[PDB]
Amino acid sequence: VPGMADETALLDWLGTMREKQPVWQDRYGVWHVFRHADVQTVLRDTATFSSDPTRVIEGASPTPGAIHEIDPPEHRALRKVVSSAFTPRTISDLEPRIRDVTRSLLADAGESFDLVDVLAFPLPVTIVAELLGLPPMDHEQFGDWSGALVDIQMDDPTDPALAERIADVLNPLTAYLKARCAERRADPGDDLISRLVLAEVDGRALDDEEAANFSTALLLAGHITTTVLLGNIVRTLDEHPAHWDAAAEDPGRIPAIVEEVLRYRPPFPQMQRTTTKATEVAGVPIPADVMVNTWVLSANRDSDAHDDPDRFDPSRKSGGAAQLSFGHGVHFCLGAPLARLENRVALEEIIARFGRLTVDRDDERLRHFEQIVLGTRHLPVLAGSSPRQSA
Ligand SMILES: CC[C@H]1OC(=O)[C@H](C)[C@@H](O[C@H]2C[C@@](C)(OC)[C@@H](O)[C@H](C)O2)[C@H](C)[C@@H](O[C@@H]2O[C@H](C)C[C@H](N(C)C)[C@H]2O)[C@](C)(O)C[C@@H](C)C(=O)[C@H](C)[C@@H](O)[C@H]1C
Ligand code: HEM
Repeated sequence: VPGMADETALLDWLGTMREKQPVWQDRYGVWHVFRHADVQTVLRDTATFSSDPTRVIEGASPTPGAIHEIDPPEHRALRKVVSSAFTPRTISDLEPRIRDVTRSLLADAGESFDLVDVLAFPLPVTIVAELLGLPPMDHEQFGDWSGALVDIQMDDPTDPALAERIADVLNPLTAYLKARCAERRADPGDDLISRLVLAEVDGRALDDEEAANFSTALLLAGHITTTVLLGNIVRTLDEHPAHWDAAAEDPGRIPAIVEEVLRYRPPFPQMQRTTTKATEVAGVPIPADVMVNTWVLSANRDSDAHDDPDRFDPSRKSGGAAQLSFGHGVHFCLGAPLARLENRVALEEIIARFGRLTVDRDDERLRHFEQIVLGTRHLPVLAGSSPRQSA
């Protein structure tokens, strides 16, 4: 399998798999699914395709409060704890603050800067920290913890030792959040941690383990992908720069750009399930108790789903609930309205200040993530025209 960092090679490979081997078993006994229709089938059928990886990891037991790894009927009660925090009306109230953070961060940039260090990292981490009621002094901790997680040594995703390694890398974060949970129990505010520690799920409060693990999932979910998307947006516009001008003339076009970048370059290009029973996808027999890898990236480029799938085209009618890059079915991204707002406001503010940004391809800081996510660790950019220029 080509690594994430060589996008062209990876896309080439996925394309031949869609044609020649749409359901593929790898050397670890992991089963890969490449076509859009088949990815939807898998994601919709939660009884057959569990979100709990521990089923196939010997020695590992389910992680209490890990919403992303919990199946119906328990899933719905846990999601109901936080879903009201994430409604479009409630999220829309965050626009002024998102814009204030973005504008201030960009105002001090200069005309040559790393988009990630300046804005794509600090914006989403501030917004999710503020959602969870955590302090600014803790942002650097979160970036260190997400970075280590993203670069964890990893090959066979069913290895018991990988599960232990993840646990160890996230131990400091979960411990920190456990302390913050105990703190909010005593002195609640109206942040997300307060809501989760005071909630009653199926007749009782979440225990300390559950609440910390749920907090951990919310924190990680809330920044890594948003950071990656913003980078992917600027990098994709740089490859199709006629769109900078069009968005400057009509900023109403920015949400369509955001949707099309999501399709074209999903931050999270693959997700795993486990089979609860013997099943078949596209007539290919898959046994019980194995791990399944759904390639969102391959689904998004499938010509049966999207005409001329390798063309970047904001005029595509796709988006909303049909945005596969936010998942599909019961686990569909709780943060979607928020991700969409942060990225809309970021691009508006970039265009307002600079008109356009050019990616500096000769700057050595430009490096792709090698695994797990689809994007760049840093994106050195050059300003088109900035308020700093003078006679
Ligand atoms: C809450 C929803 C979000 O969920 C999370 O953020 C979870 C808390 C992470 O779970 C962690 C921690 C733990 C203890 O869970 C209880 C563990 O049992 C699982 C397996 O790993 C998440 C799944 C991570 O992904 C996984 O990493 C692993 C290191 C490798 C996995 N694969 C490639 C094999 C990969 O699939 C990661 C990095 O955070 C993905 C991020 C960046 C992402 O793009 C998606 C969109 C993410 O935001 C949502 C999915
Ligand atoms: C552009 C950025 C984002 C992308 C691409 C993205 C993507 C995804 C995807 C693909 C899933 C489903 C994973 C699966 O089915 O296993 C998911 C779930 C989730 N996301 Fe997002 N996300 C983004 C931003 C956010 C933000 C800002 C938040 C706010 C905290 C958030 C919170 C969550 C939560 C809590 C879940 C779990 C939902 C559940 O399991 O019921 N995400 N996300």
